[PDB]
Amino acid sequence: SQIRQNYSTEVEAAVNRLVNLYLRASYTYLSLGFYFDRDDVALEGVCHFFRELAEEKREGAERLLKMQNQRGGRALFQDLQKPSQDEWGTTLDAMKAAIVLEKSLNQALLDLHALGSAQADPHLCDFLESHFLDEEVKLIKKMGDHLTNIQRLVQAGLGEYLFERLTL
Amino acid sequence: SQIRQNYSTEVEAAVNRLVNLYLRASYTYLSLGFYFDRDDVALEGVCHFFRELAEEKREGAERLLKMQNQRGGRALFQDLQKPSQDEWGTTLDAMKAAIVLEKSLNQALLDLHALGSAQADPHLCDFLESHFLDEEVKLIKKMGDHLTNIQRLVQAGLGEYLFERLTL
Amino acid sequence: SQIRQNYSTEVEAAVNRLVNLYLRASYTYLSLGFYFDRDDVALEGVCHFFRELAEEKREGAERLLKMQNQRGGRALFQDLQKPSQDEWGTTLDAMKAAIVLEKSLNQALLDLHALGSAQADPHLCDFLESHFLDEEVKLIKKMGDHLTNIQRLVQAGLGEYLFERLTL
Amino acid sequence: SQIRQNYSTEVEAAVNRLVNLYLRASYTYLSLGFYFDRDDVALEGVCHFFRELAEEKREGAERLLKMQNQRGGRALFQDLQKPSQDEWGTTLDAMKAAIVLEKSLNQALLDLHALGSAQADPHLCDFLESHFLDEEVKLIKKMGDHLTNIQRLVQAGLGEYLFERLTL
Amino acid sequence: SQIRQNYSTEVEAAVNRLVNLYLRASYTYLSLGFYFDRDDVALEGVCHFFRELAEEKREGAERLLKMQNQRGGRALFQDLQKPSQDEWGTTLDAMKAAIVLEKSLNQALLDLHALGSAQADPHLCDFLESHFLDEEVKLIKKMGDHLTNIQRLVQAGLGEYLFERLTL
Ligand SMILES: CCCCCCCCCCCCOS(=O)(=O)O
Ligand SMILES: CCCCCCCCCCCCOS(=O)(=O)O
Repeated sequence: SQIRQNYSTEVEAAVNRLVNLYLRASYTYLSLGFYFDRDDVALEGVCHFFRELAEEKREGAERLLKMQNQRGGRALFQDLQKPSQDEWGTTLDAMKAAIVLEKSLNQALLDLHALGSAQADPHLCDFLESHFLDEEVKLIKKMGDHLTNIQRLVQAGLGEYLFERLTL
Repeated sequence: SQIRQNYSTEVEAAVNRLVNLYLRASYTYLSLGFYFDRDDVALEGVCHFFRELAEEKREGAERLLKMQNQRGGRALFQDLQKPSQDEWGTTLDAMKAAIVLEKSLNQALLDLHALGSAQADPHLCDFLESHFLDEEVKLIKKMGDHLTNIQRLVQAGLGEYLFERLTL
Repeated sequence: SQIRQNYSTEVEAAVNRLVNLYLRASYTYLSLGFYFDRDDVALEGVCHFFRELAEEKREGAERLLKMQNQRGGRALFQDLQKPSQDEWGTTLDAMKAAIVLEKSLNQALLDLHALGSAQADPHLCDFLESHFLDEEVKLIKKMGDHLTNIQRLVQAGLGEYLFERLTL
Repeated sequence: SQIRQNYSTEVEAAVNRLVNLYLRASYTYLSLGFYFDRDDVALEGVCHFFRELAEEKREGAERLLKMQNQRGGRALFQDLQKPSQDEWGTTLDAMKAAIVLEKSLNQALLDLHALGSAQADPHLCDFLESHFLDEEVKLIKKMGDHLTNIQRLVQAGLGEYLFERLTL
Repeated sequence: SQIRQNYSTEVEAAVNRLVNLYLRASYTYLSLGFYFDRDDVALEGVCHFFRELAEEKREGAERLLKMQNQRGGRALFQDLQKPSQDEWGTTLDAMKAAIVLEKSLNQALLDLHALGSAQADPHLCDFLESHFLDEEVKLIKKMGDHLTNIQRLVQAGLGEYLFERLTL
């Protein structure tokens, strides 16, 4: 590419894998969101929480794709695997699966940052710090808070209703 | 009628029966609404939920009556039977009876649509789709959601209070 | 009822009968209104006059139902008989039937007031005076005025058109 | 056509015929409108009623033409026959001829819908329901109302003046 | 008195007794209100509910006093006995005592009305109907509603908190 400068093939490839990870995450949240929209689950605040995360993850993928092009790398898309579950259980189960998901994304961001540092790619480092690293830390903190409040509330049916009504 | 065109006697008659069904439903909701207004029941959000439905059902009847005249059919009114109950029990009992009621209305709409299709009456089909079919589906979904949340909340007294306060 | 005070069973029952009378009246006006909406009758001002009365009568029933609950009485609904006619003839015929109807309602209000006085129920008396007695007197006066103008106008077709156009 | 999908030659041709019918109708209303503008007829409200219908019918033709192109069909125009009359008599005569005209259009819409259903063309069905079927039913109802009021008014000269002044 | 007309000594005296009853009631509500303001009770919504009633009852006394002067009667004040309790227990206990109190006031209003009717004093009757009778009925209905919801909520501590938070 006429514009490519200091952009390793290793980072280029890892960025493509990270796009797949973010779209997979977006797909997982779409599934979570619509599960809580079922008439036999019916937790609107939980549905909205997860639908908003689906959107955030899709936007993360787009930011990575934009950056890939800015650096002269080439987007390569792969199949997107379906989410790990068809049904997501309680709000507690769902929030637990979500924090596991976010931790996996965070670890992928950290690995990518380590790769960038090894490749001496300061633009990539800045990119990850500016748009991802603190976003993830904040989100994981929030999910941790939610998990603590959910568990505090487990009269489990009553607790699930109240959390959705008064927190989400 | 000078204006009547492609409007079968079968549809005309079924429309009159459907008006009776909708007014009966409106009457049932009036009864439900005032039951929850009793000093010994006292659930204002439940009262309002049912009173609003009484109004919706009456408006459905008026829309059918207007349409009947538009097609050159003739409104024929019949006695309106009183609701199936004098007292409606808990919010749960009431919501259960309401979803049964809505399903019966929905089935009547579906039968009328099938009749219209058999009579090749596309204006009637459009009329039912535009003003009734999706309305019913949405309402039944909402009642299903409510039922799930109500059952989740059954400390039954506490649950009934909280649902009325925080959902209705 | 924990709140019931100075509210006789006789008044409670008569209030329930009066609700039935008001809903019957509302039903009668719904029928009148849609009759004048027929393409072969087509008197929009007459249709609107009666449709508005249907609404007023329904609201009267709701006021009675609200009052019943306020006093600790219990609403009991009964079958609603269909209106006395399927077709209502001329504006004159219709207005004549309407004033007969209103007189019957007025007489029921007067009987209820007499019952309340015999039961020494001053809250009921105030209720009837504030919300019904003068309303009826005013409405009956208006119908009387209309009847006089209608009869004055009977070239009967011309007269019916002009009354609907210039008065209603 | 590169875009044509599920659009039968039968429907394409019937749509072209329907365009001819709508333009013919527009032409008929133009003639009616200007007849009532004659100094020896002079009924401005009748003139305006028919001129507005001429415009509506032309717009119907344009909607059909637009739809034809959207589906990849090809507009084919044919000669437009002149209206059935040069002079249109009374408002009554004119309104009678208009309702006959609208019924013929309505029947053509119904036939086209039946053709679409036989050809399993759901886009065409939606198109007819959304833009034509209820429009026709409403218009025919209105003309029926007018006819009833006109006939009620037949002192025929006086009646024709009053209808034009107070209704149109 | 130069203005006194149709105002019996019996009514005059009963009006003075009723003023004492209303001020006693105001005093009782002042006590209730400040009890719920105690640091070891601490239910702000209950405190406010009763403090507002103290004000309403004082205003009732002033209206009676104004009316007494309007009729040419003479205000005579008597000692005001302290409330029946120093401490008022739970919200439930308090609301129960309040409805007993309101019923006693209502009965006094009814007795006064009966006296007025026996004395053929229509101004007094109008006065009681306009300013007191429906006010009492409404208040008693509300207290009945509250009692039902309170009892529904009795985890008694949790229930008392939730009622104060979500209803009062
Ligand atoms: C325009 C009034 C027509 C009423 C027709 C009479 C049927 C009564 C059915 C109950 C209506 C209950 O309606 S509601 O508005 O009170 O909920
Ligand atoms: C955009 C014009 C297309 C006209 C097509 C020519 C057909 C003429 C039919 C009369 C139109 C009468 O139309 S009107 O507007 O005068 O009432």
